[PDB]
Amino acid sequence: GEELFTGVVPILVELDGDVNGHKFSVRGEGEGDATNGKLTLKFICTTGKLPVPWPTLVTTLVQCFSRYPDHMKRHDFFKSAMPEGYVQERTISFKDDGTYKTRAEVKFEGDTLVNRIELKGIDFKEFGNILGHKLEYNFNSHFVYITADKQKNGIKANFKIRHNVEDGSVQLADHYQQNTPIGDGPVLLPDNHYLSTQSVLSKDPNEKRDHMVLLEFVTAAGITH
Repeated sequence: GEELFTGVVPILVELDGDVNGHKFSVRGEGEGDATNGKLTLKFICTTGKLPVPWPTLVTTLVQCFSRYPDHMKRHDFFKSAMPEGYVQERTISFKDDGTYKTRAEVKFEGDTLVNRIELKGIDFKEFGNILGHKLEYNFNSHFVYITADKQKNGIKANFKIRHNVEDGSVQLADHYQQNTPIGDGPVLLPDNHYLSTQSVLSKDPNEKRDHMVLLEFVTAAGITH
């Protein structure tokens, strides 16, 4: 299960979204390096301009690439559900604004880890921070708290994402998350821990499509050796 992740692994991310009727698609490729907890990905909006700001899609656009330290390896649900993978479901509530609901299947197809997502955003204020494009092009650092969901043979997670707003203020996105194994084989259910996540966003200066270049670093912690 973890063996699938010892080297560099090609990644494919595919998102279809509908926000307040804006229909759009994102495709991203790149590679993950679970050993160092590192992703590098380029994302393209294939339907034209992205109708929401890129930072809001970041948590939706593969936590199996988290680097778990040796002494925590028994708490890695993500890798253990591999290669048949897992389903990852989120409700994301933007403070004083709309909601994303997301459903993704994360699994291997051949040598490639694939994150396939449908996204539905409703109730967004036009001229709010999201449909208004008022979020800075960057991303902050967070703790993702994970807990075992024994009855669904999976895990749950809560966290608040803080999005920098161009006027200096911060927009909250309350994330609720459930992951559930695809396939009836055995998986690892973790003691309570967290993932520490850090992300850098940039642009390709030769890319003319609307896009995001993403670097991510994640390590699991919160369980004392």
